[PDB]
Amino acid sequence: TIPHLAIDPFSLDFFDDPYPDQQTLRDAGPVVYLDKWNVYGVARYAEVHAVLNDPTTFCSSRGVGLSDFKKEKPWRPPSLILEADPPAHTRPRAVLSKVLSPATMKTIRDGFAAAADAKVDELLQRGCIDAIADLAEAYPLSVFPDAMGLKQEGREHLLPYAGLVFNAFGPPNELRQTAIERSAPHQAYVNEQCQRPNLAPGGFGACIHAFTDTGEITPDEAPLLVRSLLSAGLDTTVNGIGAAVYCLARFPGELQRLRSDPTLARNAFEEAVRFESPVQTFFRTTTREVELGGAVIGEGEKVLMFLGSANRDPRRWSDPDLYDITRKTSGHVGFGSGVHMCVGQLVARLEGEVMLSALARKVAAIDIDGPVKRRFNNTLRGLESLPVKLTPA
Ligand code: HEM
Ligand SMILES: O=C(O)c1ccc(C(=O)c2ccccc2)cc1
Ligand SMILES: [Cl-]
Ligand SMILES: [Mg+2]
Ligand SMILES: [Mg+2]
Repeated sequence: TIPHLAIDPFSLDFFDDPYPDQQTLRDAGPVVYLDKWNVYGVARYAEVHAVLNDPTTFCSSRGVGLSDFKKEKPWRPPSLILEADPPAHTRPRAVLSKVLSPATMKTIRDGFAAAADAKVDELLQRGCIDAIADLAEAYPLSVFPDAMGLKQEGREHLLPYAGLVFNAFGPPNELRQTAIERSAPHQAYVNEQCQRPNLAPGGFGACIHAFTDTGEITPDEAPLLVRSLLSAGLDTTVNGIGAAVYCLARFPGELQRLRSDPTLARNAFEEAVRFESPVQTFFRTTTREVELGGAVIGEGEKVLMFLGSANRDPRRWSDPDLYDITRKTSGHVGFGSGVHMCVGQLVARLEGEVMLSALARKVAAIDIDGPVKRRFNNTLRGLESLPVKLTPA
């Protein structure tokens, strides 16, 4: 009843151009079986959304990578938020919600916006730049480590650590094995910075530790919650901002609409998250036998959710393969959905909005003018290099 497919959604050929295979995954049925990895796959919008909103059956506490924590040892201690189900999830989630709250955004917005404006002006003085190294990476590196309260020493480990984290949710392919092997120096740096003495008062990390006084988290939970922000809060934004710039470079008509109304910046960023889906996939594990789209899945099975596919499903989206900065984006699953929906979404949107606002006000054209290179990761979609010429407004 369930179709069996040989598509490897973690192969380099798939990463290089996933769209035909994602349509094959959607059109084969609401649920497929991926023989390459012995997992179920769910690629249409409706079923992806339903699974994400059914946490008592499609759980996170057995891991959201391929590995099942009831069968294998996790490569690092489990995340107290990502890899937990309610009720254990709830209080750690509340702490990160408050640390990354609407009220907190007020305290960082001026500096985040000023840094974005300055970066765009700096890049305009160069003209021809690499929108990854010089923009998508440089901007978050200039604001997020400081907002976390990290010391200066060791920050070179942050992007390597995040790449490792995101590769490690994948299957045990070469990308994963290479990432985990000799990763101890990156782990040691991150784990050290999670300790309270290393985090500047007033930053996100110190604020997490301050919540240990309230009874929401114990002192020994705080370092792992700092670890969550250092795992999930940098490389995601690099790929989100890179996605938005790549969209504006390829759709000049949409750049022109953004220039004419810079208040579209926030939705232009949200649409880039839908369109590229910088976080492509994650897993759940069934806690019981369950029917999904007519297919019966046994207990203890891994289920792979294709967020990028759901975000392009023609059953749900008109003109899904068009980047449209005025699209009604609500309901896209690029930040997930339900109880685990990205707790950092306000930080992500703040960074994306202020960068696109700076581009909207300062740049007249974005032209690809060198070889584009894709970056491969088991979970993240994005570019390694994006040479562009920026023309000033
Ligand atoms: C464009 C940028 C981002 C994207 C696309 C993104 C995507 C996601 C997705 C899809 C999830 C859900 C995972 C699941 O359901 O298993 C998630 C969760 C999470 N994200 Fe983000 N994220 C982004 C930025 C950030 C930032 C900036 C932070 C922190 C500063 C952050 C921290 C987290 C955390 C801690 C979780 C776990 C939440 C929970 O399990 O309750 N993310 N993110
Ligand atoms: O708590 C953490 O360490 C953590 C939290 C969230 C993420 C994340 O966005 C993500 C994880 C797995 C798959 C797709 C996205 C990764 C790590
Ligand atoms: Cl670690
Ligand atoms: Mg260890
Ligand atoms: Mg010291």
